[PDB]
Amino acid sequence: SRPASDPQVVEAARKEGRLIIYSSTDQSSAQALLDDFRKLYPFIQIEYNDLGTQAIYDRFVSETAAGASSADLLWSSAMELQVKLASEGYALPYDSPEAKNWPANARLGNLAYSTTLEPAVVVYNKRFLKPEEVPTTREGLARLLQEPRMRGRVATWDPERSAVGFTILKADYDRFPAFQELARAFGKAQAALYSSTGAAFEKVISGEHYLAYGFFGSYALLRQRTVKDLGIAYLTDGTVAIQRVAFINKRAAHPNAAKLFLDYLLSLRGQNLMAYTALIFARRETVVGEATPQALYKAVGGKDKVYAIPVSTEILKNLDPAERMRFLTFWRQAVR
Ligand SMILES: [Cl-]
Ligand SMILES: [Cl-]
Repeated sequence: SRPASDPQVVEAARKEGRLIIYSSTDQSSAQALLDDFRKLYPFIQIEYNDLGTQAIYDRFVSETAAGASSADLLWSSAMELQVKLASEGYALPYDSPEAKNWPANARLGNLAYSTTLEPAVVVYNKRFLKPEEVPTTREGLARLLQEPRMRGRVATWDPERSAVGFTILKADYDRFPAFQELARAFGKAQAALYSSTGAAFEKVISGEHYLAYGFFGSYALLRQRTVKDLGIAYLTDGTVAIQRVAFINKRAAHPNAAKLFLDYLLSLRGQNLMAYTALIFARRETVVGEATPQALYKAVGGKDKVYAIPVSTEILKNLDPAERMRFLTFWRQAVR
């Protein structure tokens, strides 16, 4: 199909000829979307900057303050940082014609948009834990992590080095009382903390760890295609879902190419390519593939077991110094 971008926006984007992206989306997961968008619009050269969530924020703020060349479009899983920027004058207002039935809590008016509904899952190495050994609750994982064999065998986020690690563990702490028991079991099991999914997965795949808690189901699905021993367990007591936020740089040199790429990401075409080929868990329900809301809800035991973090100015509460203090004081003491 063809994203419903205005023909004037397509022509203005052809005159630009170039799109600069700053994204936290691993290029391995983004590549089929970049390739399909280039098929749709062969007259746009894409520069894809695969970067950490905190680095995207710091670099965009710096380059903007210097009056320097920056990104046309920012795409990041660190929801609070994206909502902060889009609510402080960094976002180009644009009403996507592909976002007409987005819920109000999946967009910041016309400033920024949900592009995904991506669960925080458990991944494990089947050579070391069989599917039957891997509990699907915070209470059951706390019990497994009491076992001597699990000491040194757990990976999770470092929320002090990954801004999305903070997004995901902060939401878990806020919504699930059992997260506290689980965090103390991270301490008991001497959990190693990582600033990226890839660094935690590498250790699970080698067997250095048996289990990783809280990383993107999107990355796990795609890694499974080439790594037979990767298992995925979905939490049935409650699953945190992030929504990768996209917004256009207010000072983009190529605003129209950015509009085309945003509309593509939100379109049936982009969302189906996410669900079927990229194996990024799509935001849209009307999709076919393995990485769908329907597949997520079936695995966790209903939509009511998913807490989707909203794309809302309300989530900036998580950046309040007292709220960061409460979470990080509890966290640091539990996991050491
Ligand atoms: Cl790391
Ligand atoms: Cl939702």
